[PDB]
Amino acid sequence: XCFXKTCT
Ligand SMILES: O=C([O-])C(=O)[O-]
Repeated sequence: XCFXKTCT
């Protein structure tokens, strides 16, 4: 999904 200030 997403993490911190990035999403994948
Ligand atoms: O958890 C995740 O998928 C990431 O940090 O990209």
